[PDB]
Amino acid sequence: MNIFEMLRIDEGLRLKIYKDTEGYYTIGIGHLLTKSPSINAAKSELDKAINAAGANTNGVITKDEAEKLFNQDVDAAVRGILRNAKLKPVYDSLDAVRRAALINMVFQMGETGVAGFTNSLRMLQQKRWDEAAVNLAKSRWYNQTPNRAKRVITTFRTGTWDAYK
Repeated sequence: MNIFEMLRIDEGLRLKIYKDTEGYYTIGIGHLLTKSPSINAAKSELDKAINAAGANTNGVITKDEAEKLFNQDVDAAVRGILRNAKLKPVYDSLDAVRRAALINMVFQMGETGVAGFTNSLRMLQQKRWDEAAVNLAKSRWYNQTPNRAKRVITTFRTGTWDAYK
């Protein structure tokens, strides 16, 4: 398995605009378009990214057009991670599988969002899986999206893809 499939599952692939876990106008594979409650707004940032990467876009989108955005979003993640000091070191000390569990997190709540987990990051640098996997268990992250949190924690705690079999 790999980070792309991991998120594909954890995000799903919807070609028409949908609402985030928080109800933000998102599309494709977890690609947020706008936090604004405006429907036309989404389609604006949408059409923006689509006929860019004389047609339009009314909620709908085409696969691989969604995978183009997904591919960047993910890279932009690894970029966010390396540009942040709290995250670059952790990310660098982790194995193939665990690097993906962090990429996932930054993907879901952004660079600085996953940079806030200061303690769980320490535990992770010291390769204290179980201890770090229990620490992450306490946070709005886990509280708000436990199913997602359970899979990523598991991945951190075991270093395997068991939660995604």
